[PDB]
Amino acid sequence: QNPLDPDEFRRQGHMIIDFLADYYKNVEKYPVRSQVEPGYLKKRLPESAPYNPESIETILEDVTNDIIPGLTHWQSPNYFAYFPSSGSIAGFLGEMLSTGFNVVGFNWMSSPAATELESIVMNWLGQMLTLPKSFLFSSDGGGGGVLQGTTCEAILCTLTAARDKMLNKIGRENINKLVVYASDQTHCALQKAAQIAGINPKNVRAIKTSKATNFGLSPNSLQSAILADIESGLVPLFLCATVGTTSSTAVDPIGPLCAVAKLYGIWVHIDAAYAGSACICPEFRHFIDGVEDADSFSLNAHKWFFTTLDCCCLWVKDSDSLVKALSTSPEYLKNKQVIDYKDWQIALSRRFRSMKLWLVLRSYGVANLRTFLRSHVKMAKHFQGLIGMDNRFEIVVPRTFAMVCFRLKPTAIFKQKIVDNDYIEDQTNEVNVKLLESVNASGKIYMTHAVVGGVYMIRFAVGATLTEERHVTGAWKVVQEHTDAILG
Amino acid sequence: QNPLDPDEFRRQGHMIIDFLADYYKNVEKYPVRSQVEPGYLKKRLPESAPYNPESIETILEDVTNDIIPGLTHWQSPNYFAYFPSSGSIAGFLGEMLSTGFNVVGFNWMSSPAATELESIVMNWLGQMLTLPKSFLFSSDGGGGGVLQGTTCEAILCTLTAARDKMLNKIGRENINKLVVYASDQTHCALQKAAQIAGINPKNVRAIKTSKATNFGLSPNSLQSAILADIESGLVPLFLCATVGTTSSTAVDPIGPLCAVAKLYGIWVHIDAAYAGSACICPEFRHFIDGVEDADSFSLNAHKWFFTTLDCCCLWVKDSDSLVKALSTSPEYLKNQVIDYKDWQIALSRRFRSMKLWLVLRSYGVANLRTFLRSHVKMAKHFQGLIGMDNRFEIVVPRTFAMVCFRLKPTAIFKQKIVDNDYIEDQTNEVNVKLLESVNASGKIYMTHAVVGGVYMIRFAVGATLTEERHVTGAWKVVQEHTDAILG
Ligand SMILES: Cc1ncc(COP(=O)(O)O)c(CN[C@@H](Cc2ccc(O)cc2)C(=O)O)c1O
Ligand SMILES: N[C@@H](Cc1ccc(O)cc1)C(=O)O
Repeated sequence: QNPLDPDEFRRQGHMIIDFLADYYKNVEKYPVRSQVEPGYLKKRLPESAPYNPESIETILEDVTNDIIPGLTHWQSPNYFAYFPSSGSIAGFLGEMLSTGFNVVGFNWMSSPAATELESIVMNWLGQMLTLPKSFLFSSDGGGGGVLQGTTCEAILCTLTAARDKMLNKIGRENINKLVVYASDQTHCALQKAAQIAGINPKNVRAIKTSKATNFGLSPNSLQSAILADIESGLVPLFLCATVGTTSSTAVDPIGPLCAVAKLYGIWVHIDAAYAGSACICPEFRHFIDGVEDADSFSLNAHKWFFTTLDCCCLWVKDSDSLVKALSTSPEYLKNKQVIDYKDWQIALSRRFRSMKLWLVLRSYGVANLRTFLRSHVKMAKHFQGLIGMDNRFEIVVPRTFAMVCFRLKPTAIFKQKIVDNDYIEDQTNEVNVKLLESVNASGKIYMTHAVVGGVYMIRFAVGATLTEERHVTGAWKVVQEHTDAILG
Repeated sequence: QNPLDPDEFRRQGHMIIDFLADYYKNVEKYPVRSQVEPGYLKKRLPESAPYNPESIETILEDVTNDIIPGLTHWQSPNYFAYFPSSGSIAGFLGEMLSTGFNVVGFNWMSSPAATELESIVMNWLGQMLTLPKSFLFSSDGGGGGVLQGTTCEAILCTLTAARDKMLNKIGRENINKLVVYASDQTHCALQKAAQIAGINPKNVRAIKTSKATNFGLSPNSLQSAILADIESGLVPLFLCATVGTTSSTAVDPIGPLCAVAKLYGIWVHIDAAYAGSACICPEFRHFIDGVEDADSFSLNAHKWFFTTLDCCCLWVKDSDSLVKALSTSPEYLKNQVIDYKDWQIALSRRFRSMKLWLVLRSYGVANLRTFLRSHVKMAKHFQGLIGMDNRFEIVVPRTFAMVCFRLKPTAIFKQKIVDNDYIEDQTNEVNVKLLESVNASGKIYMTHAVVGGVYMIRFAVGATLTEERHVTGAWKVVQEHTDAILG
């Protein structure tokens, strides 16, 4: 009858829960990387909507037969690609409570709980991160934090804030002279955000890094680029320093970076999308030292903090700049020192995201969360040791968190006393391409690659919530079998 | 043990299904608009995270005692504020499946099903809307559609596409001469997009509208604006025409607006966030006549299409512009298909096509039409109830399922004098009092609008749980509070 019948809700919801419990019980059974051909689904499904209803049972049969073959199982214990899609029972339950309530929190009045819980919970997490008080919500009133969907949106919001702060002082006609700084390892979330914000594409500086800094941004290189831009009559605006780059999880030195930036009034945003969460543990916190000298800081709680997709956390030292850049107060939504979160982000409508984070924190506790992260790190260390037992491979850059970067060495295919050169390195790159593709095609595990300084290398990024030690051991076994077979 | 243990997952998920089923069974009892004081919740929760774990039973108890009181119940059958937060069992189940797979679909490779099902379902819905083929996916590989979070994101995307397509021709130094046209009813989501995209604030025209066109944008006003801007040496760029404005669900006339725009190469985006869904019914398709002469089209399926929050559908005639303005080619995501990362803002995508797929499959075209028609019918009934009471008037015509009404000036002025500014101000104050009294009762919730100076009350009916009796009881509450204010 009604699409929100409570009893039908109970029934079908129980059905879907059983379905997902089965899926988690069975996921290790599928090939990690989808093995379908492009366009398979367009062929297997109808071309128009149904006129009459269809049973939920039918739709679930179709989910099993048609959808799942087309999934890359990010939550498989044998998923090691990109960065983890960190999920959890608590995260799922928080998402489902938010979707059940289905409220729209664009201002305080549309649901006081959404806004106030988000404030409380961001303070919680930021305190766990031991962020400086200048970034948290002061009860005596400055700083503050907000939940957004993605890192790209957080960078876009802080970039727009910086842009408007500067152009209000010097005049919009300088918009095409504004310069954004990052490293050549910096995630594309930055150049996309710069494009959308109207920064001229000639003024996004991907500063060159090298093995001498383990591909972190050199402060001397940043200062040279800044001085060149000043000499050309341009306007330095924004630096995006990164903790845990996508390629090799390199780590930028935030302290000296901000020290250079303050010399020129540059806004500094800290992209710690993946690695940020590890900083709740005392032994990892040093990676974000100097954050106190930066202007904004973000992490992706869905990459390594079990929330489920999606939940990016953005803390700012000067929330008024966010608000001023993004604010619009029409009359339909005006109908007191409250927070209107629509003025902190892109979207007007907002999802009750604080629920996921709240439920994760409460269900597991700081101790168990730290244990989870340390489990991932210990598994990565174990993988690196296994590699250390095979002189055919090397570690290309130091393991900073739970990602290991490795490759077959040149001496694994060139049995000669010849000095390295470009051709030898290219052929080594080729055999590593071949090895990774063979492994992925097996379907037993899934890893992605990255090129740093011309060296092509394989990333083992362990963090899937279901992963256990045996999956690490088995993954190494698979790499070794495919190595043996490729090298005869 | 494991934070994703399947047994514990099954147990706590069943518990949560039951908790939410009880919520829907009992939601009618809470005051619709939240009644808590600002700062209420901080007082009740700890100021730091817990070091030890906490039972899900305890968390659920805290949700009942601490969270729900701070909710404004968008899904109460007596909620008629803003526009509906339209949901359904099917949408909830689609979101469940999405979150349970928890896959990121920035690549096709990162989960072909996400990408392909999104394309298929956008075709389905565009076909139900009778969108021109120029807006849908060619089976042979022209146009196409993408799911997103909000209408603001859709407008930001199309505006970025138009901006970059223009500046690629004339040079980025002209960014400060690009003009964006809208009506003075146009949702602020457009002004925000213009600010973000670098459009100069002096160059967003909020063209004035009057009761003469029921506050729809007039082609002659738009053309005067565009000509004046051309005379100033500015560069007209982008028009946002709205079908179903927030304030009074006015309807800009897409046809002649596009005819004016095409004379100047202006990109036309059709914002149909709320009313767009209604066009899956034949009798409503006329509201988007001339969409074929436009450049992009969007609606919010979470407003009037039962998907759950959130889902905004955006179609375009030229996806190449979208991709060329939003494209990035990075080395970390490679080793002919759609890569939707180049169609929207973020790299990460939610498996959003599952919500829409489940809604369409679970209900059907016929039943969805009947749902929307029921909302429209309840709105007609509320309008007739108003008609039975000569203290009230209908300020503008009902286009969809929202009725805009007010206490007439003759309800508070016995005098037989010609209307003037003071009388209208006092009538506004009376209607303010009426709306705030109604809303503070907690029994129902409506929001206000101001069109051409006149302050009026919106009855926007479309919550999934609303029945005829809720409409009737809403009118009873309005009349009781009116008598209490007058006699
Ligand atoms: C014409 C138009 N465009 C856009 C929007 C909203 O754009 P976003 O996707 O960025 O949110 C609205 C509704 N605006 C109201 C009403 C509303 C009602 C229900 C919802 O689920 C969402 C919004 C509001 O957001 O305040 C609108 O009427
Ligand atoms: N953004 C990540 C992919 C990713 C996103 C979200 C996740 O939860 C996990 C991984 C990348 O570029 O590699």
